Amino acid sequence: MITHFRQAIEETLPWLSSFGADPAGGMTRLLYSPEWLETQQQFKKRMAASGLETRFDEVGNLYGRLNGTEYPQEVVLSGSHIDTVVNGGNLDGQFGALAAWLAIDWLKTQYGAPLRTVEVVAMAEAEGSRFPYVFWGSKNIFGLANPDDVRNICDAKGNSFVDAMKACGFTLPNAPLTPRQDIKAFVELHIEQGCVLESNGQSIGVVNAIVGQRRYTVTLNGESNHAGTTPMGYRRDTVYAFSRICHQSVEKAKRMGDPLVLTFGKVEPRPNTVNVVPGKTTFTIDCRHTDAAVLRDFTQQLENDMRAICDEMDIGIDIDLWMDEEPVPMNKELVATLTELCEREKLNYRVMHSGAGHDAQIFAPRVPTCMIFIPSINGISHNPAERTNITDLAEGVKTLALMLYQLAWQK
Amino acid sequence: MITHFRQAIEETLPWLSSFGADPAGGMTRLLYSPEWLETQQQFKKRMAASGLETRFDEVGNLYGRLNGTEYPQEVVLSGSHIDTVVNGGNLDGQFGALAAWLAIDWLKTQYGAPLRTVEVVAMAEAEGSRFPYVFWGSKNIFGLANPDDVRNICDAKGNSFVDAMKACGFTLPNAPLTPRQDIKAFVELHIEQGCVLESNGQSIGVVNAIVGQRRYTVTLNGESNHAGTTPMGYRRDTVYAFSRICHQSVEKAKRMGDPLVLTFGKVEPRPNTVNVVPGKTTFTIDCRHTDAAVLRDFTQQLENDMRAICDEMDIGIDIDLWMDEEPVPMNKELVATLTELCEREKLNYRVMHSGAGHDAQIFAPRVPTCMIFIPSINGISHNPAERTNITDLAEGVKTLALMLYQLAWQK
Ligand SMILES: NC(=O)NC(NC(N)=O)C(=O)[O-]
Ligand SMILES: NC(=O)NC(NC(N)=O)C(=O)[O-]
Ligand SMILES: [Mn+2]
Ligand SMILES: [Mn+2]
Repeated sequence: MITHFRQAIEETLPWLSSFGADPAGGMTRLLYSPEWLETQQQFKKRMAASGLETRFDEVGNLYGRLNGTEYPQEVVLSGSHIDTVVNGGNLDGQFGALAAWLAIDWLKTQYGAPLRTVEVVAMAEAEGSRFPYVFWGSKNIFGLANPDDVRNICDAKGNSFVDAMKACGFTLPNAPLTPRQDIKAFVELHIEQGCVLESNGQSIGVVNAIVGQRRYTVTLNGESNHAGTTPMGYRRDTVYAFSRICHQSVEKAKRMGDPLVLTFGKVEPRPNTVNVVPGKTTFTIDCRHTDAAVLRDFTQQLENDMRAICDEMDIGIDIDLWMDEEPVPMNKELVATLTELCEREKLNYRVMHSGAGHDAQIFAPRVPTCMIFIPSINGISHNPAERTNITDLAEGVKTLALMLYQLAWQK
Repeated sequence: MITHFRQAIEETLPWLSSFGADPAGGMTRLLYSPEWLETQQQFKKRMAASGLETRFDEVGNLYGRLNGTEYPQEVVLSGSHIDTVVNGGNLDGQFGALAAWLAIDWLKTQYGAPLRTVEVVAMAEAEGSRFPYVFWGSKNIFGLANPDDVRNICDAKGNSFVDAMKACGFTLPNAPLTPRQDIKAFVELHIEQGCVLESNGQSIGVVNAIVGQRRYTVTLNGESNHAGTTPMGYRRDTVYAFSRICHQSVEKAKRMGDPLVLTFGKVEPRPNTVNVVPGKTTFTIDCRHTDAAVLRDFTQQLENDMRAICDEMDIGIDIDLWMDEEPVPMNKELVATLTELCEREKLNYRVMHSGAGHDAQIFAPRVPTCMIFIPSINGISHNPAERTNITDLAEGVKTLALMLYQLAWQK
């Protein structure tokens, strides 16, 4: 069975990874890009060929469905996001969608139709890496996505959300969607992304909680001027202002210690020229913690700090909080069932939280959910070198299969 | 004379400014761009039509020639650069080329052919705004440019110098050019760019020196990784490193005080995504001073500081000094002539240095050269709001005309 999944992964992973392969390294498959569309089209086609009933929903989440014999109205769901960051790896997101499909297909062949319906899902986006919105895919599954929040947003190159979506053959809905009521449980297999499993020698992570997370886009407005003729004390330099903000804030975060993390990942000065004092800089903030209050208090302090610096420098600031998620626990009963499985199968597991966000955190408050981690070598992710031992991946798909067996082929 | 020049400027300025007009603001006419080409062609056309014999040299420097009746082998040269920064104003560079033409045209119709030959020049580039090379135009006039230095460089978008240059109709020389020997004097009219003239209430700047200037491209290499799962202590974050460098260095520059200027105008993190610790940042440094030793000492200290910071952070650093120009004085005899001219005309002038770089600084060590400044309102330059009162502009052209009258219509 490990042998089967190994083979299946070796067969399909390289194939799936070709759609959105970036010449500059790794994967770049952003929400509603042509690469995004082609991935979902091809993936759909392969699931169909395997005998699954396939569909898009109104926003382009992809489903492969195998109907239940005794409770067709109850759905056990598994999968993950297909989107990536820029120059990402080929496991983050897509592996969990691929795995759910491989698990289901194998269960189908070994044990025939399930008692209750099982679905593979490949969700539209969870990376929040193209537009200033996150979890467009999963939020729509539960009608949590307000179309007003994306009707007026663009990517870095000025393409509107609405246009890109339409280019992929989807129409922005007029109002939030009807939330699904038929889901009994959701199970997301995913690479750990950090090195907790690898450094402690363990093979499977049983996730019991996911971190809280804020993302900001901040815009500094100063004055563009000549690099040579503008005396230093007359300047309104947005890159200098940005640097004080970044330097001071990272310093503060380092004093708070783990698990506070703080990242200034994207910086865009304008006009971005060697001999021009930059009169505008737009940058992002990503900040996370296991505790909601710590995350709130720390980030609010950061907002005050930024306003203080800017005010002192006579520079305009616009602070745009576009992701604000509470930490969420996984379902206790499902976490026990998973732990019990690991004990029974004699798996070398650990119980741990996720430092990454996942569609699972959107699911959790609405339907019973849990996550299975497998290791990430060197704790490298969002980097083309992201990789995992093939037997570890297979062990993950096996563990996923057994969980889905319990949940859908048993009453 | 003033009214003629006011009208001449009001006619030709919006015309010349239409080539390279950037919809997003101001002017964007970079070396060897389509806008660059059109500008040079259109200017060449109008000059020829006004009765000047025009040529391009091997690199796209544009000349408008009026031959001299008694010493045709002696050339009095005037003009400036036609390129711009990104979203620049419409006076920097082009106004002095425009003025030279307007002045020679007017002198020609009032006093006929000059004794010596006079030429307008519109030089290819002095902004160093597109490729990592500066003064490609004026350096080639004197055979100072090594073709090897540009053969393998590219713009930010990956366009090679050689391809851009070929696309414009010019062939990269196999070796350094033969310097012109026939130039007797160079006069460059130009806006001040700073606010010295405006704030002291004067109308004409008699430039006696130009600053030294260094430009670096610095490349930091760390490791891209996941914003959430990578603990702070395990990071090699290049934006954080950059920000430490920029913050500290600007602080030191302020401690040195005027005339030291230091600018970090361009920053390019990779992959530049909100939830990715950026594993690479490329940024520029622009640093200038009136004194060669101060500039050298400060920037070398900056080089040590950056190395120290990066060694401490385990981040690789590459430092590429691509412009290293000494400060240079204008010709004593010409400055005196220009000063004496201002005295006789009772122009409210002052003697000052230029904090900006100019083709005149490349000319100076080879031919007698001087510059004339006119005010810049609010000391705004390298910014679409770059403006100078029309009478000041007229007054500068007038001054240039008189200066050229003495140099060329007199023995
Ligand atoms: N599994 C992920 O990489 N998720 C990413 N996306 C969200 N929404 O968290 C991230 O940055 O952690
Ligand atoms: N007149 C200019 O703006 N020149 C520019 N160009 C050079 N080479 O200095 C600059 O940055 O100052
Ligand atoms: Mn990710
Ligand atoms: Mn300039």
